[PDB]
Amino acid sequence: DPAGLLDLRQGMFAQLVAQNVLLIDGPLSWYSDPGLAGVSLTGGLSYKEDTKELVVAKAGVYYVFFQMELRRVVAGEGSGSVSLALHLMPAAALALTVDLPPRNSAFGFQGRLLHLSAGQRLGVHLHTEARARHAWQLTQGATVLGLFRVTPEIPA
Amino acid sequence: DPAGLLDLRQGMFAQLVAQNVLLIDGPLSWYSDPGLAGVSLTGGLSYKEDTKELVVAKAGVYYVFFQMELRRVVAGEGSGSVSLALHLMPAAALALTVDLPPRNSAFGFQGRLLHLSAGQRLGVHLHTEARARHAWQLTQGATVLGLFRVTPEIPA
Amino acid sequence: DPAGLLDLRQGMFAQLVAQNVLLIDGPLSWYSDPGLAGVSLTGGLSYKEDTKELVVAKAGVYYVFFQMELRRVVAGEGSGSVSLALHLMPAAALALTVDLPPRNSAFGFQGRLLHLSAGQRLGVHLHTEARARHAWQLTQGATVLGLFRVTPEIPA
Repeated sequence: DPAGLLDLRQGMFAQLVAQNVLLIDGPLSWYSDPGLAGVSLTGGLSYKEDTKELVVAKAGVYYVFFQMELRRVVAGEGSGSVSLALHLMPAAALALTVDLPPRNSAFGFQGRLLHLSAGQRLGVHLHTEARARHAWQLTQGATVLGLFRVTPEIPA
Repeated sequence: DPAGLLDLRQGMFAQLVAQNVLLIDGPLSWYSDPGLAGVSLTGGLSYKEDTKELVVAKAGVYYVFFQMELRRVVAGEGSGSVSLALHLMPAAALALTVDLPPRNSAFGFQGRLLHLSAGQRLGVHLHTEARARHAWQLTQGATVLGLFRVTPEIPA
Repeated sequence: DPAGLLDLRQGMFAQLVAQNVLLIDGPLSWYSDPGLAGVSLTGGLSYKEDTKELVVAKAGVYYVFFQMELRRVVAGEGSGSVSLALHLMPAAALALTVDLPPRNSAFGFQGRLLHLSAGQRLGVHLHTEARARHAWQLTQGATVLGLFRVTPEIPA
């Protein structure tokens, strides 16, 4: 199973940083950075090993957010939009679109409450087009997926 | 006074579990489970003693949520909706409705910020109809009322 | 630099209490009260020294809220609305309006997620009109500006 495991108790928080910098269509690759607050990814992944798939171990409602920072690396060029979408695997649960000015930075954040069943597999896909992809990149280390568990277990 | 007391400091959290399993119209009965995170109910109630009335001791804004899980216990039967509504005692402050498929589970969550005055009495009423009530039940221990205090006292 | 400094780590919280009681148009004056939860204002301000300007040291998304409590001090008089608006210095990021009955109390709360860049200067302006200003006041110590940092730094 290539996925990392997120096992959160109520009131506990985890965040994942995207390895990607190029705006390439498809699943982002995530890792846990122990220098950041929160619980680490589990299920057999090594220290800072990145994965495109995540499994949420506990059923619950989670506040889930995306943050994305972009920057224009090719002077005088690029425009369009860049989107992220969280997909339940195997419509988007949570989506974030950020517009790029033809300022040389762009930023977006979006979160929401999501119900996630035990064992729920998750992926995040990025989409943009050629004009943006050829001139802009993700700022390194600033694309983050956050999860906060709101709800409890059933009493023993 | 039959009510349990919720005395929360800023930044502190309490949750109550519903004793009910039958979908009967009227006030739900709540207790604090010490095996769950958060502050316990106070004001003279015994260990896991349930109550239909709650009094919030401190004036403030609280994030308040309901969670409800239901399950079809009579094979091949039941449909409709089930509602919860928080009432200020003695319009609903917070309401949650969940639709039941004619899957054998249903789930809902709703929260919101509420201003609650010192001493504010609270009850939660459940409503549904015969068809749902005769075939579905609350999953045991998964109906929860959560309160999180956002705001502070006046400085001394 | 007359501003107080807010230097918050991820997951950390700070709140400021307004010194003002009169409903006078213009910037409110804020101080940190160590008797309240959260991180203190920094940047050279003394113990409970109040300031009209705040600088947020770390770039991030913050949940920011205003709370305001008002009370009718002149019996049988006053009506209108009172507004607060957070301004990025040097449209309003966050705004709260509270209506005053011609009950002798009024209350409002509003919060929202805001993206704040490193070094972002902030002020809060109050507005009302003569009729309200001549009969109502801010309850002392109950006007609060809260900030909670949601997002992380870039990994080292």
